[PDB]
Amino acid sequence: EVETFAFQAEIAQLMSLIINTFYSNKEIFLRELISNSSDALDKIRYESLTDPSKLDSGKELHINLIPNKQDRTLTIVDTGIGMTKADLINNLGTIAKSGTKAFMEALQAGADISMIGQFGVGFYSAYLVAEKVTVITKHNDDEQYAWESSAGGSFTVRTDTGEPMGRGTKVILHLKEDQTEYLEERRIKEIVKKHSQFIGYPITLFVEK
Ligand SMILES: CC1(C)C(=O)Nc2ccc(Br)cc21
Repeated sequence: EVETFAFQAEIAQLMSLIINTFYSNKEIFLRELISNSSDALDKIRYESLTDPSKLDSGKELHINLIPNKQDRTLTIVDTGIGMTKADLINNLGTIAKSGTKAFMEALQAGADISMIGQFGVGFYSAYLVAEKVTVITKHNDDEQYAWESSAGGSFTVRTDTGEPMGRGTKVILHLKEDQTEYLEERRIKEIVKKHSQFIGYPITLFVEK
């Protein structure tokens, strides 16, 4: 059972700008997704300070980066607070309508795409490098769901029958053919060191056979 939704017009416009604008500094997508994971880990940590049972779904707070050259995917896994189905539908827990408005005003006022995270819509920078994005998520108060979009104005949501997650979010980037450098270990390491050196959770870069 798969539900198909239209993006709000402003979000579809944001996605088309990210996909169509000539902009060489694509590597910032990874900083933005790691920052989002850190924010989600902060949220479950704060909740756990007054209710330790919030971590019954997993005590470890971490970020894993998993490249797969055979599938041409880069997956960012975190054990943060996760998202409910309602969160997924509501622009993956963001205030994307107002954030997009502020971002596009900044772009015509000097700013560049790399500042996207300052407007709360950094997730969508995934489309700098991915032709399709799948988001698997599990929040303590809901079931496990899969969100997916190849842009083009729509996204899908379905209950996820895949591997149970416990709690958190997996962002699966199905990379564009010409963006496979982001599967190479030395390139990922360079980006993490350059942009994510102060993230307060362990970031483990998995290696491949
Ligand atoms: C914003 C979004 C979708 C992301 O890009 N990464 C991540 C991690 C945890 C949660 Br909850 C939500 C997210």
